Amino acid sequence: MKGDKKVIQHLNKILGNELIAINQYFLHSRMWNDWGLKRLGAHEYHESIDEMKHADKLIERILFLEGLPNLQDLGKLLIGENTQEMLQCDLNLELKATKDLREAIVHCEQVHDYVSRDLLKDILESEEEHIDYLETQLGLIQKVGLENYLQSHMHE
Amino acid sequence: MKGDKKVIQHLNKILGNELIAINQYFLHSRMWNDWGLKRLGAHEYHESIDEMKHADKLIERILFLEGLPNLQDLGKLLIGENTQEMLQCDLNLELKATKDLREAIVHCEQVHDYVSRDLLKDILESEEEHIDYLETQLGLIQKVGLENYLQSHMHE
Amino acid sequence: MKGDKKVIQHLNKILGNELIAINQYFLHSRMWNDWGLKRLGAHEYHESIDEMKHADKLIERILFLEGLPNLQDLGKLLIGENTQEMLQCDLNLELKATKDLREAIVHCEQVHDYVSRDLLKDILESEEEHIDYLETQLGLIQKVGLENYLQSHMHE
Amino acid sequence: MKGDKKVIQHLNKILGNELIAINQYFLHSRMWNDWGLKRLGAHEYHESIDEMKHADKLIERILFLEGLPNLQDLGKLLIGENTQEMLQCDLNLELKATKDLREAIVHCEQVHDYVSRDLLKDILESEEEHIDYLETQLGLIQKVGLENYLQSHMHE
Amino acid sequence: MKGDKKVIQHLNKILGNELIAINQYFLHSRMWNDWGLKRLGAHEYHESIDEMKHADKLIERILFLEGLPNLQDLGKLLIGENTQEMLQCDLNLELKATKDLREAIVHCEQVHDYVSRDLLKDILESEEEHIDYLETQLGLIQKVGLENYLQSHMHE
Amino acid sequence: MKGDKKVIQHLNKILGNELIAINQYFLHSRMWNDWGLKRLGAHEYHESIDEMKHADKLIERILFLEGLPNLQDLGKLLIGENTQEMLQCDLNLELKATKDLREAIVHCEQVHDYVSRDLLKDILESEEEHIDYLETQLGLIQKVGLENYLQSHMHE
Amino acid sequence: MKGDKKVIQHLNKILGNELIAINQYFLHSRMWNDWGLKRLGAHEYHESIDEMKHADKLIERILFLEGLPNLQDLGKLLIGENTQEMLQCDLNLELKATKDLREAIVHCEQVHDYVSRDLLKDILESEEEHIDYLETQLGLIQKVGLENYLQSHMHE
Ligand code: HEM
Ligand code: HEM
Ligand code: HEM
Ligand code: HEM
Ligand SMILES: [Fe+2]
Ligand SMILES: [Fe+2]
Ligand SMILES: [Fe+2]
Ligand SMILES: [Fe+2]
Ligand SMILES: [Fe+2]
Ligand SMILES: [Fe+2]
Ligand SMILES: [Fe+2]
Ligand SMILES: [Fe+2]
Ligand SMILES: [Fe+2]
Ligand SMILES: [Fe+2]
Ligand SMILES: [Fe+2]
Ligand SMILES: [Fe+2]
Ligand SMILES: [Fe+2]
Ligand SMILES: [Fe+2]
Ligand SMILES: [Fe+2]
Ligand SMILES: [Fe+2]
Ligand SMILES: [Fe+2]
Ligand SMILES: [Fe+2]
Ligand SMILES: [Fe+2]
Ligand SMILES: [Fe+2]
Ligand SMILES: [Fe+2]
Ligand SMILES: [Fe+2]
Ligand SMILES: [Fe+2]
Ligand SMILES: [Fe+2]
Ligand SMILES: [Fe+2]
Ligand SMILES: [Fe+2]
Ligand SMILES: [Fe+2]
Ligand SMILES: [Fe+2]
Ligand SMILES: [Fe+2]
Ligand SMILES: [Fe+2]
Ligand SMILES: [Fe+2]
Ligand SMILES: [Fe+2]
Ligand SMILES: [Fe+2]
Ligand SMILES: [Fe+2]
Ligand SMILES: [Fe+2]
Ligand SMILES: [Fe+2]
Ligand SMILES: [Fe+2]
Ligand SMILES: [Fe+2]
Ligand SMILES: [Fe+2]
Ligand SMILES: [Fe+2]
Ligand SMILES: [Fe+2]
Ligand SMILES: [Fe+2]
Ligand SMILES: [Fe+2]
Ligand SMILES: [K+]
Ligand SMILES: [K+]
Repeated sequence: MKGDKKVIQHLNKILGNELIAINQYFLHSRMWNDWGLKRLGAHEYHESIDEMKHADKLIERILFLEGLPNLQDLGKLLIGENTQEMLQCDLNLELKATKDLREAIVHCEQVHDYVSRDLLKDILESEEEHIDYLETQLGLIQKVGLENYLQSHMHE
Repeated sequence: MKGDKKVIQHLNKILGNELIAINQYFLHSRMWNDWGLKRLGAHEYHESIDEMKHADKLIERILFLEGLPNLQDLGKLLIGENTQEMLQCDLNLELKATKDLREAIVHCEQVHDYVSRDLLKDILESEEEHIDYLETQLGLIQKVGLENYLQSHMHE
Repeated sequence: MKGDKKVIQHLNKILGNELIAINQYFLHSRMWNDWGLKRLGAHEYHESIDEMKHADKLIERILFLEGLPNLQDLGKLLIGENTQEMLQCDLNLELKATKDLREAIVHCEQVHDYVSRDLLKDILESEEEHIDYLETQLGLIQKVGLENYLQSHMHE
Repeated sequence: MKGDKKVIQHLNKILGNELIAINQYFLHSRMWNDWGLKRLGAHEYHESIDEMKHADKLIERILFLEGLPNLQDLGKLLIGENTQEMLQCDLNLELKATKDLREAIVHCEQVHDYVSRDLLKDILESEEEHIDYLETQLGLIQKVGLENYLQSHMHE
Repeated sequence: MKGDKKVIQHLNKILGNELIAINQYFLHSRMWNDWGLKRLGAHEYHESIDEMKHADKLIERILFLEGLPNLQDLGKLLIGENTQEMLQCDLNLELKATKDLREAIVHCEQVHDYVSRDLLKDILESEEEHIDYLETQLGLIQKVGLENYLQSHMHE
Repeated sequence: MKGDKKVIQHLNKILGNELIAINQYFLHSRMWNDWGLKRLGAHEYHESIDEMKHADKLIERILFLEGLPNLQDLGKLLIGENTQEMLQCDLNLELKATKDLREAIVHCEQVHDYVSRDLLKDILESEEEHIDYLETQLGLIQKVGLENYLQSHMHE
Repeated sequence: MKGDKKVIQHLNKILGNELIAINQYFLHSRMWNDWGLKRLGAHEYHESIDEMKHADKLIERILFLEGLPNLQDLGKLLIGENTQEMLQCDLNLELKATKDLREAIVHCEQVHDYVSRDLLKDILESEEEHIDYLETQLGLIQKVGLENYLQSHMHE
């Protein structure tokens, strides 16, 4: 199905954010595992899988709209150096990514690509779940203190 | 365990090839799916999961040796335009990556990092399977013809 | 609950498209079964059932909005004479019908009938799947050849 | 049980044919597997196992009849270089070998070794099955064409 | 994948040892069974099957490296006349064969064929287990006496 | 099978390290259980069992190679008097042991005792997992504090 | 609970005997397995595990009584070089150990450490079962002869 060319540019920009998240979150997962924080590591692993599934859906939509998925260009990864930096780096990636999802949805609606909009709203639903998780961990660290927070995420 | 710095560079070089292969085979898988060659698509999908698992093991080894895994740098993806070309792009990438594996196994052996050698050998075993899959598909295309070959890979 | 008269006219227009498709896909399904192309016949039968379910949901929404569903006017059936034409005829109806879905969705949004919009988007999601199935078969005919394509769809 | 010295010699001649077939069919099996014709490789593998069981039964009868099984002397393996040649090589081996089985059955009759006759009759029953399979494949290559024939034996 | 010609010769040389061992051990096994030493016969059958599996893996690897497997040239079978002689002949063969396995491993390492080296290492692990079994039987014959040793292996 | 005399001396040296580890870790497990740190006690008991399995495999190998396992000469146990030091005592033992594993792997490689190298490489694989566990616990003590770390390991 | 200093010294003396027994019996079990006397090997492995359980219970008791388990000072292992002598080596070790158990039971009784007496009496119960097993095997060697006795313990 010939799809709108700016829609496809948008889809490819969102795809570009997923591929950053995939790699960013996977490395965070394995850093946590390596430091003995296996509960943070497991959860972060599943975040990474969600982003992999976002990427898949975008790639499949782009191809169906007869565009060319771009897996070549990869933005800056925000790799933190400690647990609090790492959650904040994820948050900042998410908030940026939702900005771009909103503008892409706006464009889909102008052009009447309601299916692409439905796809992008479903991803948006999921990134707002991620943001809620990230904000809440940053909040808990304040409430229970960093030492207690890490202790509670040592063991699954 | 403080690892040998050049061993870690080598591991990061291998990882860089895994990252190329992940994206390349994942896109090839989805192209085949989008064209209705679902059986090619499923097989290429599992090859990408395999490279995801290679990348995972490399990342965990680098962190154990106290290096920094590099997911930022992504080499060139060779995306073909038809089935013979996609298989040959995968083959070229695999053959190039076994060269890097062999040079890195040599160096692990020189510095007595036998466990890293074991991981690289197991990865190498899996890449020689991939090479065998790809060379065999290219051969079957010559023997049965491209149209029959694709016919046999439409339905899963 | 009293609906916007123009939303109801749109809904009746979409219904008119569904009723064409129902009869066209069902007749195509049975032509393919009669020619011994049973795997095409089975899939076309299921597409026909999908259109019946679209029609059903539209009829129910129209009665809820206190309009009169129009099952009396039946537009033009596009019956093909061979596999390639039948696929193309269906694809032509689907693209015609998706244009009417997008204009009816615009109107639903202008008058704030968001439940009718939800329904029409769900139907549109499924037509874009139908279009993908149909584009893809026509692409497979090109790639594997017509005789092979038909061979692969003789048997369930 | 002291067995007839020439019966024992006939049993070692059949044994020698079996040992040729074991190696010949097992190499053909693995060549077909290595080319991606797994349905031909698997069938040929089962033929090789049949030949192993023949050999086993002959070895056991020879030793019962107080002879010395000869596993030392190996005739010429006929190794084709493509599917048609491989099949014909196997058919040639089966035909030469039935001739030798008939001669041993004749001699077993004349000296009243009816139990060795029964064993050889059973092996011959199996060689005629192998012959029927080989001739039928070579005939199918004619009837459906070689590309199709190989297409139909890529997959299990 | 085109492999080192001299590695392939080494594999073919290991393969030639396997083919000796297969025949030598199958015959010894059937000899013990005919003499009513069924437990010796059963164990020796399983060693012969091991050698078959070794030969299989070597054939498949030669063919992937694009060499030609040599199943034609069968070396000297060393066949005993009594239990003590037969065990000692197997042992002589295993020790010769592991000398060739070590020389072939050395060569794989020199040319970086690490996967062939893993295969050979796995075969050698199994040959050392065979040597252990054989030296230990010859040991037990000395400790329990020949008649007791044979008595203990009449029944399975 | 007569083994190389220096290989056996090396295997006895590795074995002396295992015997130190068994005792040190077993006592450490029972100190922690006695202090009510059952989660540390239990994991340390399993570390001790791993060393018992290493000792076992080395003894079996030495005997196969016709050497004498030396279980008589017990090196210095490092028993701390508090949790952090006991973790550090175990880490220094592991780091000295791997020194000796690598030296011994190098000698097996020179004299072509590849099966012994395999066994030693597997043990090494397992000592690096031990080193990783120990390094990480000392790391968590800093990240979460000594009292939380102990708290987290009171209860199974 | 502060324990009596001589009781703890006695428990450490018993413990030193257990540690000798663990090693002597474990090596004996692995010599017999290596000679193909698996029924002796296996039973001796379980004797060794019994001593490991005795060592365990004594360590736990010493720690409860706030002493230091001495696992460092390993007495003389009696390793024979043949089956009869190994049985006799184990019997002399057991007979010397019970000497020390009785002396220690007497001291627990004088200082009213009744729970320690219980533990020591249970171990004693178990050493007399060991003495009974060992005495009986040396008796059967005379009654049935060395070669039959060994024959009977080749196979599980
Ligand atoms: C373009 C990038 C990627 C895409 C589109 C992608 C896609 C996927 C998908 C769809 C799955 C299966 C999810 C499921 O059904 O639960 C998966 C699994 C997985 N991926 Fe990725 N992935 C990508 C990159 C990566 C990277 C960079 C890594 C590691 C650094 C990775 C590691 C994994 C792992 C470990 C699994 C689990 C495999 C299993 O289930 O056994 N992936 N990926
Ligand atoms: C106003 C037009 C139609 C409507 C609204 C309609 C609706 C439906 C619905 C809702 C179903 C149930 C589907 C399921 O969930 O399994 C159904 C089944 C079916 N329809 Fe239709 N239909 C229409 C016209 C037709 C026509 C014209 C044909 C064939 C000439 C047809 C043939 C069938 C068949 C064979 C089934 C399956 C029967 C079964 O369930 O055993 N329908 N229809
Ligand atoms: C004297 C020559 C041989 C004899 C008498 C022989 C005999 C046998 C027998 C009796 C079996 C068990 C059949 C069954 O009941 O399933 C067997 C299995 C097998 N043989 Fe042979 N064989 C011979 C040569 C070979 C050779 C030369 C190869 C390979 C190059 C080979 C490969 C195999 C394999 C792979 C199996 C299957 C083993 C398994 O169960 O995984 N054999 N053989
Ligand atoms: C030469 C030294 C030793 C060797 C080779 C050895 C070997 C073994 C082996 C192979 C096992 C069973 C492993 C399994 O399959 O689960 C075992 C079990 C055990 N060992 Fe040792 N061991 C040694 C010394 C010790 C010592 C010194 C102690 C205590 C102070 C000890 C305490 C235990 C315990 C409690 C078990 C658990 C028994 C079971 O449930 O199977 N061991 N040993
Ligand atoms: Fe996402
Ligand atoms: Fe498409
Ligand atoms: Fe835009
Ligand atoms: Fe949706
Ligand atoms: Fe996200
Ligand atoms: Fe890889
Ligand atoms: Fe670490
Ligand atoms: Fe290097
Ligand atoms: Fe490994
Ligand atoms: Fe690969
Ligand atoms: Fe295939
Ligand atoms: Fe008809
Ligand atoms: Fe529809
Ligand atoms: Fe109503
Ligand atoms: Fe309108
Ligand atoms: Fe809805
Ligand atoms: Fe439709
Ligand atoms: Fe289809
Ligand atoms: Fe046969
Ligand atoms: Fe007989
Ligand atoms: Fe019969
Ligand atoms: Fe045959
Ligand atoms: Fe067939
Ligand atoms: Fe072998
Ligand atoms: Fe090949
Ligand atoms: Fe060489
Ligand atoms: Fe291997
Ligand atoms: Fe062997
Ligand atoms: Fe019997
Ligand atoms: Fe160890
Ligand atoms: Fe031995
Ligand atoms: Fe050395
Ligand atoms: Fe191993
Ligand atoms: Fe360790
Ligand atoms: Fe823990
Ligand atoms: Fe508690
Ligand atoms: Fe004891
Ligand atoms: Fe206490
Ligand atoms: Fe006393
Ligand atoms: Fe008691
Ligand atoms: Fe005892
Ligand atoms: Fe017994
Ligand atoms: Fe036995
Ligand atoms: K706390
Ligand atoms: K065809």
